[PDB]
Amino acid sequence: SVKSEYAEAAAVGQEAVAVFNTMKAAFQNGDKEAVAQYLARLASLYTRHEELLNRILEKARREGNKEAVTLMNEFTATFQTGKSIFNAMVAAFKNGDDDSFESYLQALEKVTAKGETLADQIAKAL
Ligand SMILES: O=C1CNc2ccc(C(F)(F)F)cc2N1
Repeated sequence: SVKSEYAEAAAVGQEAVAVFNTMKAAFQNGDKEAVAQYLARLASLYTRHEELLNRILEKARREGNKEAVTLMNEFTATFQTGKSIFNAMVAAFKNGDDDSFESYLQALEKVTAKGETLADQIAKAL
């Protein structure tokens, strides 16, 4: 069902949170080779999460679940803010700019926190 598809999507989201927290630790420690691999893994996970969220949104639209669609539209908007900040972070890493990186890392933590509140509401709406 769409609800089981959302539980899959949530798990992928949690995998990215885990990898993000490991990547932060490696950045603080100065292990740039590790950070590079974690960023590549995060890009894959976020791509996968987005593909699942889009399928869920489209299914809720086809099902006429207006409340779920409202909440999912808000969430995919928040997701795009994440994506933009993540790209900026990846660029800052490529450029060697640790100041921007640290900033963007903090910014992504805020996006994720707000996203999870919406994420919790979507679960109850589907
Ligand atoms: O592509 C990305 C990159 N990072 C990210 C962090 C938080 C969120 C979230 F807040 F959960 F919506 C989404 C993303 N998507």
